[PDB]
Amino acid sequence: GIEVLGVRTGPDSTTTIEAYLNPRMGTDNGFSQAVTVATSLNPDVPPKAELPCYSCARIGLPMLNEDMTTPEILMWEAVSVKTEVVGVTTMCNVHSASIRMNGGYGVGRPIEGLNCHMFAVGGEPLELQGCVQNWSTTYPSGVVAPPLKDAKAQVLDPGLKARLDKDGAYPVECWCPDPSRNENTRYFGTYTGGQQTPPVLPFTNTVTTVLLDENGVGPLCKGDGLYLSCVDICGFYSEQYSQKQHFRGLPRYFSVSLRKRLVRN
Amino acid sequence: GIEVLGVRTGPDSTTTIEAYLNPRMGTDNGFSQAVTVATSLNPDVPPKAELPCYSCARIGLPMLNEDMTTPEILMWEAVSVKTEVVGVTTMCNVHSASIRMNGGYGVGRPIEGLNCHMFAVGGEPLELQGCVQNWSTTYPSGVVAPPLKDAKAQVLDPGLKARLDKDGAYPVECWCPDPSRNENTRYFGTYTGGQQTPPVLPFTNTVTTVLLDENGVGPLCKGDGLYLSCVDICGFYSEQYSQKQHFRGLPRYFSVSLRKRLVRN
Amino acid sequence: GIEVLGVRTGPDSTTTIEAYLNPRMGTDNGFSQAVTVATSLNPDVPPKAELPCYSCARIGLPMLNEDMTTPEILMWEAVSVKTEVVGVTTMCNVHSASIRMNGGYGVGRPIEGLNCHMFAVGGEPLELQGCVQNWSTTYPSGVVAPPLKDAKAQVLDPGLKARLDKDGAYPVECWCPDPSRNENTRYFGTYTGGQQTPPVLPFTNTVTTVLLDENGVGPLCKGDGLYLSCVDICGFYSEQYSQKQHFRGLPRYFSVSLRKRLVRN
Amino acid sequence: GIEVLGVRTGPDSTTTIEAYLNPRMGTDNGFSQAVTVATSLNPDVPPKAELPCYSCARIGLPMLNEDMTTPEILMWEAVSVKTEVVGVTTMCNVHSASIRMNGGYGVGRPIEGLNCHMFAVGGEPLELQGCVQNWSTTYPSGVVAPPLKDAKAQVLDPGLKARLDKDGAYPVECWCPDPSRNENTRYFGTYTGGQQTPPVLPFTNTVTTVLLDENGVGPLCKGDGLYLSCVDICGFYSEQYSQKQHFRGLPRYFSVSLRKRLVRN
Amino acid sequence: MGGIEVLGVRTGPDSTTTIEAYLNPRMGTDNGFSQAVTVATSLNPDVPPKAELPCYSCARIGLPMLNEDMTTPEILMWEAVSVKTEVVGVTTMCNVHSASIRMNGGYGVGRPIEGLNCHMFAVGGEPLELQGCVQNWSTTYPSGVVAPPLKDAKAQVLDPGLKARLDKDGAYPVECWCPDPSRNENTRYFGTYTGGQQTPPVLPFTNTVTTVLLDENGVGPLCKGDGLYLSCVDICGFYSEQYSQKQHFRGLPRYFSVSLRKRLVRN
Ligand SMILES: CO[C@]1(C(=O)O)C[C@H](O)[C@@H](NC(C)=O)[C@H]([C@H](O)[C@H](O)CO)O1
Ligand SMILES: CO[C@]1(C(=O)O)C[C@H](O)[C@@H](NC(C)=O)[C@H]([C@H](O)[C@H](O)CO)O1
Ligand SMILES: CO[C@]1(C(=O)O)C[C@H](O)[C@@H](NC(C)=O)[C@H]([C@H](O)[C@H](O)CO)O1
Ligand SMILES: CO[C@]1(C(=O)O)C[C@H](O)[C@@H](NC(C)=O)[C@H]([C@H](O)[C@H](O)CO)O1
Ligand SMILES: CO[C@]1(C(=O)O)C[C@H](O)[C@@H](NC(C)=O)[C@H]([C@H](O)[C@H](O)CO)O1
Repeated sequence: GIEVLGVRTGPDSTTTIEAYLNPRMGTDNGFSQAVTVATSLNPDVPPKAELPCYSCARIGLPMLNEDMTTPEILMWEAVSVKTEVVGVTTMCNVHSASIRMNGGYGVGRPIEGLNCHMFAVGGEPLELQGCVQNWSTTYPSGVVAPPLKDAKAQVLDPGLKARLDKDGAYPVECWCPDPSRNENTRYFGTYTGGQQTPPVLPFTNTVTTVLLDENGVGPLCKGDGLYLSCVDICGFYSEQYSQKQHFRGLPRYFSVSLRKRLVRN
Repeated sequence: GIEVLGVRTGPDSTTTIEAYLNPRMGTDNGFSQAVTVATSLNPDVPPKAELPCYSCARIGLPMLNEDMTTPEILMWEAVSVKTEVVGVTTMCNVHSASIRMNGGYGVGRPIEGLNCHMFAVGGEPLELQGCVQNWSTTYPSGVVAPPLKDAKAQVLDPGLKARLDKDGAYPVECWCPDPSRNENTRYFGTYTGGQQTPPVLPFTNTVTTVLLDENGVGPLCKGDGLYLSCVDICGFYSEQYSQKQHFRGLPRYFSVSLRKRLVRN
Repeated sequence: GIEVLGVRTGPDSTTTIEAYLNPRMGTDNGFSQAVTVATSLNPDVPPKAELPCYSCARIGLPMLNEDMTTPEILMWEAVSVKTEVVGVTTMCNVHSASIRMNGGYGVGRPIEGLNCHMFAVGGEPLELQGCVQNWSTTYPSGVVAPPLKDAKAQVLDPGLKARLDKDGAYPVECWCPDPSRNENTRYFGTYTGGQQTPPVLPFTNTVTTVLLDENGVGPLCKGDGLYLSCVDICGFYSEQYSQKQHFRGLPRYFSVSLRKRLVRN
Repeated sequence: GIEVLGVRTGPDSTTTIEAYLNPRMGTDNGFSQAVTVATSLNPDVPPKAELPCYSCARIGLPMLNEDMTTPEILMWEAVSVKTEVVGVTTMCNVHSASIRMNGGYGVGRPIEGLNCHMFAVGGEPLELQGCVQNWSTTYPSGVVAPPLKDAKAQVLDPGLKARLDKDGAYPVECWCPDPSRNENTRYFGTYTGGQQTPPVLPFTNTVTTVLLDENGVGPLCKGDGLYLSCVDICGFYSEQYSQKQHFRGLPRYFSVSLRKRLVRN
Repeated sequence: MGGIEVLGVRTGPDSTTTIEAYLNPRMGTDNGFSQAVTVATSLNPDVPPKAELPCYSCARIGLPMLNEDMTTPEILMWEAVSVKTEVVGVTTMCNVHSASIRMNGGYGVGRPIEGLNCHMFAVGGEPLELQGCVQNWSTTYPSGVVAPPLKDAKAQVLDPGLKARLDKDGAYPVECWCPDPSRNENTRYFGTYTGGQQTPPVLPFTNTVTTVLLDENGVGPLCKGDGLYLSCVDICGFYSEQYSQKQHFRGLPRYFSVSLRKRLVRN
């Protein structure tokens, strides 16, 4: 929809935005509540404190357009991002009361099992497609879940759409980034499943992701807002005694480089 | 057989087609019926509801040639595709009545085990080669299976050919893309086997596959039809109580970029 | 010692050869006989029907030379190959009488365990080096095995050489491609071992292997013969009842692009 | 803060610094003390001898500026590094009193399990962010640990910062490289978790890491000091009898190439 | 290179040569396998027999003599430009019939060779330089191998006093020596370790892959005294005996094809 013109250069034509997003694993400090499992598909009633959710934030950018009626206006364009999962080294902890290896004689199992890592940078909220494993699930009060009127919600029902517009409220397991939308967002996601799978987590300050599309255009920040989204499920913590499991998530740092872009109003 | 001439440029000379294909795991909503296993190679009678099939669709394109008598005509040429498995994040669900880890105390096993992912874009139906694990298998009414007259069907019998011309009817286990044909289709497949293997599933809107061949020519859409095919087996769901297993499949999104191509009539 | 001159261009100066090789796992239709294991290194008597062998074929090429006595002649030069393992999707079969997962309640184990994949394209037979795990093995009548006079056959004995000159007769376990020869053949092999290892098998029609050497020269077809070789061990099938194991192999398709090359006679 | 001008070339304008850092696994000679595991999150009292720490060193460089009053001065600029984990081949040891495979009949388990590898090269101390798995942990006397006033220390609390300014004193599990700082340091880290995970360790003298940023500027050595940091946890040693586990770390070699850089004083 | 002033490449007829060689593995006995490996019950005494210790393979290949007169202000050296190297006998590990521990509770085939893998090759103009490092400083290394002195526990990490040259085939145990990254200016070495208990070996075999040996300045190893030095180890995992369940290291031979050219240097 937007006719993109030339990059605007000169003093104060570029800025770097730094932010971090703390994980929303179901409680505030990096872990879900002990996860409970239904004995059948119905009733299946996951409590809110047991459901990892997407993290998201809108960063206000410097105001560009005193007059919004001119035939051309300026927009902040996200050119590149350096992003880092913070606290990776915490998973070298094998002393804090996990299930012990070597039949109880060795160290605690580290955080391990399914991993799901996603970050997104856009000029508007991340657009979501609803999809669930079990259409009979009762999602709790306090989360935004797709309506579940029939089993088509287990595959692609094009009626089930949302915008990631609240931090710690959209459960990861019932929403994915919508590939049919997000023209103005770049999202990067990986899932590695299995039971006791080793997490593989890099940490470096040397890797830049370019956000420019095929035509050399980055996300354009509507209303001078930059939208950051992520989830970083790093696996499960097993309690030594109960052997109950908790989702473990880690915070994510973002450094986004932006430039002014002229567009046709 | 088609003499390919120059690309036709100018207004309305390009179009993007967006489509999704819901998985055909043997029932309509992402899962096979509980899979049964023969005690011997004969009789071996897999029910239709237990056999994953290829997904396919023909998308009608804008009509190009009201007059088909000219010495040159136009065909839509598929240049590139962005494709995404939708609902990957549903496999972060460990509460919906799966077999529990840590001897029954931990979370449910996630969907895991053998993965088979394929997508194809072509200007005609995907061409298939018949090949089976067990030539004594009785395939059910309601699926298209190769004739099984002898054990050569377990390897390459060049008599066993078909076109993927019906959605949810050609079982994955008795047909593969025919590498000896498919001049006018690009197909991309991976199988990762094993028992409890971690699924590894990316989800991003930043990856484009170019469909042009060695000569810079993409699939040419015969009769103004674009043909999309896929399968996305993501592993097995284990029922907590029975411990019976179901194939789990996920829907696939396609965005195909096309341009008009002049050809000799 | 062939002096290679210019490529011959013009009408009929290029051709594509298409062929498939059915696997030789010890019986004709993709599986070994149930594999037996010696209780000691001597006697160790593997039956022929239990020993996977290399597949190979010589393709006769079109007549190139109206005269063989001229100071220059033409040879077919193999420039590139597209090759595909056929029937990969058969390994989505979990119903055909394999050992059942989840303590007998789940699906059959898929084909899994050690994988060995090799293809070769040359202008003469693949040259082999003899090497065995157990020099005391008695190889059966009907296979070509290296002489085993001492334990040096377990490492590199340069006296143990052969040419791959018969389909389904040279066991994989006692011959490998000779890196000290094969000047006029390109071979590409991978072994992935272990007990229950997931097979990882791509299937696409989009990947070309270039056969040109450092000097831009492909294999030159001596006697107008193109030589194709492969093995594709995809793992073991376990019988549900006996729990005996069979090698499973899959057929391989080749499409080789050739051009006429002038050489000094 | 530093205005960077041209590279200074000519005789003695470049130097190579070679150094090694011995690992700090909790005792001096490559192993932690046998690791103990709390039965609950509180009390959780890891002894110092059981906590791997970062290695670090400041290397004095040739003094550049006898006169520090000129409008321009020289700084050593770190351009590239070759770095190697030393003693990788020690992990071919299966005789030194580890838990024996094949039910006690086979060789000892090699060093295996979680791996955490990081190296950093900078012109000042590595900047650290505090983050822990368990905010209730009591860190011992003799290590530098972040204050733990609340559970925010399990995620990102921006109040928890430090500089890596003492060798063998900053525990890996409560500090990570701060991605919001370290403008004048390059750090490269990988974590591979799990219980018995195979360590994958290259050793070659052929691989160079370039330390130049986006603008062609390497770390600038403040006070003519080069700062090297690392950790190389290679997994756990299991005692044959007790089955107690010890962290195993290996030393790291650095070769850093530097050049003189003019900067505005 | 080191103290050598390197001048131009010498071209023309006979200015290049290819050296082909193979090195048979030294797993502790001569024919690809260690003796059944024994394990100490404690760190002291820990007495691995020589027949149970994999060692590095190495060879010096004599090259065509270049300088009958060694008094000229410039002389020629053979320069190693590239290598094609292959582990030979990879396909032997498709053997599941030769008396290994049987899978499926005794009903299936024998376990293939599997477990820890350690692969290294080196090409140089002088012997590979080694750094001493051990897992257990209390180990008693046997007569007939060259092991570093073990005076204290620093030998478990980096003790810069513990240095050697790989100057004898089948004598330097892999587990107490690694390539010295602080030396080997005139050698390129390439090593990988993949550990674990029953880990799948992943072994390519192709004749299409060339490793370039030129450094940052376009200079390959220079063959001092017209000698080319080849080193390797290829531990492919363990063989388990069906009855005893004792384990043996399995190693495979390595083939080298090294391309060399004449290089002018200042004498
Ligand atoms: C007793 O109440 C709860 C609980 O444990 O907190 C409530 C919770 O909503 C429910 N969870 C789900 C996913 O349905 C859980 C299971 O039914 C039960 O643990 C199975 O044993 O029961
Ligand atoms: C009871 O009838 C069925 C079933 O359960 O649905 C019919 C089904 O066609 C058949 N499946 C196959 C692949 O042959 C199955 C097995 O023979 C049986 O489960 C083995 O125990 O039996
Ligand atoms: C009964 O005769 C056979 C068999 O089973 O067919 C013959 C076969 O040559 C032999 N296989 C090998 C590799 O030696 C096998 C085993 O010795 C036996 O199964 C051990 O239990 O015995
Ligand atoms: C007996 O004293 C100690 C020990 O073993 O040295 C003290 C040590 O601080 C403590 N470690 C931790 C991480 O808390 C440990 C465990 O509480 C105990 O081993 C559980 O059985 O007990
Ligand atoms: C009987 O003498 C030996 C043996 O078995 O050959 C000598 C050998 O040097 C020694 N190996 C090591 C690594 O120390 C071994 C073990 O001490 C013993 O097997 C423990 O069970 O004992």
